[PDB]
Amino acid sequence: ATQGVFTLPANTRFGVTAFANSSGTQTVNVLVNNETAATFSGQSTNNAVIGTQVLNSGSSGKVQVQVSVNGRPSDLVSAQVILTNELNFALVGSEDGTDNDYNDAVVVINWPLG
Amino acid sequence: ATQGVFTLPANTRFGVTAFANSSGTQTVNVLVNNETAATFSGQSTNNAVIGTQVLNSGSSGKVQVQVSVNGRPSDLVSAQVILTNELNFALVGSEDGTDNDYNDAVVVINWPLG
Amino acid sequence: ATQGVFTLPANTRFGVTAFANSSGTQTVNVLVNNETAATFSGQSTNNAVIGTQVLNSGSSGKVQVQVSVNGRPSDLVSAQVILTNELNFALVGSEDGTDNDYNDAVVVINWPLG
Amino acid sequence: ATQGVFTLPANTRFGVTAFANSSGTQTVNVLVNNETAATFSGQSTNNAVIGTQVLNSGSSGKVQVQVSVNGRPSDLVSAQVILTNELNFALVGSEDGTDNDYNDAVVVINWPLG
Ligand SMILES: *C(=O)C[C@@H]1O[C@@H](C)[C@@H](O)[C@@H](O)[C@@H]1O
Ligand SMILES: [Ca+2]
Ligand SMILES: [Ca+2]
Ligand SMILES: [Ca+2]
Ligand SMILES: [Ca+2]
Ligand SMILES: [Ca+2]
Ligand SMILES: [Ca+2]
Ligand SMILES: [Ca+2]
Ligand SMILES: [Ca+2]
Repeated sequence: ATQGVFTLPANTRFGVTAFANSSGTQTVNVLVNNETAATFSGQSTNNAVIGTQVLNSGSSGKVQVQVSVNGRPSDLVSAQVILTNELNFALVGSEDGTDNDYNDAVVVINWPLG
Repeated sequence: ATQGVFTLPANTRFGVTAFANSSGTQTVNVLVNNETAATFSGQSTNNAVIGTQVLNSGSSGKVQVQVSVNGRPSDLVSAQVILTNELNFALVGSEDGTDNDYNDAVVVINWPLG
Repeated sequence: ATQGVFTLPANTRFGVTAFANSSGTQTVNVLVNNETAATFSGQSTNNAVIGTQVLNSGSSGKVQVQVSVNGRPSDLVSAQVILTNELNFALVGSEDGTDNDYNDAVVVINWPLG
Repeated sequence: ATQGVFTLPANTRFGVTAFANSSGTQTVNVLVNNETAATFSGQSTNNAVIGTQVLNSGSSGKVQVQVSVNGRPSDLVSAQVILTNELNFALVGSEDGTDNDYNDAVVVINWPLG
């Protein structure tokens, strides 16, 4: 199944943060309405924040996270969870190798902000 | 119900990161097996990272997040989500006022690391 | 009588540790030379350590502990005890309510260290 | 004279917390009714908390603290202090070598909890 795609409310600001747990350098692309809005690169085996920014969901509200390492797409896992019917997390894990810890790049989207 | 308390696998490194979205200065305390292990503080109304750090879950794996603003505890919502039986997120939202957006301090715990 | 004030030997490392046994969120201020040197906050009814720190007694050796819950100073009990003319504990109890168990925040200062 | 043994009220929750101040790894065993109830181990020269736990008095209320380093028992000092006839500290210092600072393992027992 498709992973890493989330439909946010239209024209809503959200935060996106990325963490790295791999010897390989993680590049994370966040696409808004099928166009790229932010790009994080970094290497870390200790969960360092390689990127975090605020973006707007736009007309569409379509948000997609992709994870490449050295030009190889990583296998993604994802889900959205909503607490008290109002606080939202869109969650992405990814695997770049064979150990299946799916933490090599971890991406957290949260809204609303402010 | 108790919120913000999570049982992790024993002696496991985990990441904890807090973002803020409130006029009020947020204070996040992270206790591991009933000893405070990390303390974040900051103020932001557009999701700034006010703290991030790697901790070990220790013998019993008990992690608790608490959020206060000027000595008053905020009301917490929480849940844990597990993807592909391997990647864990423990999620905390908090409300320090009356608007109930529960994003005033947002805390994300993730594991495994490395 | 004043409680929670102790005169340490000047320029001496000491440990300070706070426990909580209250439904109320405890805020422990530790002042050295009448300036706040450390602040702990936390909530527990099972004696969690809500803060621990190593500090220096400074020029004056004067250390003071203050406890409030939601801005209300608690009533303090204190004493100092010295074992084999060497081992020092400065002890603080505090009550934030009416049951007078004086365990709501418990603060223990010990020296020498090392 | 015997040190590190205290008669608590029967069937009473109490906290026990240990600090290390030595190059040697300290092992702290807490016996309730002559039976091992908790074991802490660790090494620090900066008063790090090597263990905290809540235990029960039991029928006897007999609590005893023992400290060993590399197998060899440390010499203990102890006293109990009661403030406002209600808040109890049972206090232990230990010496594992020659300098007689008696802080090599420091254990604080306090009650009541809650
Ligand atoms: C409640 O506000 C008062 C408070 O919490 C109780 C659980 C108990 O610990 C009591 O001693 C404390 O004052
Ligand atoms: Ca991997
Ligand atoms: Ca990894
Ligand atoms: Ca709010
Ligand atoms: Ca808010
Ligand atoms: Ca009380
Ligand atoms: Ca109490
Ligand atoms: Ca010694
Ligand atoms: Ca020592």
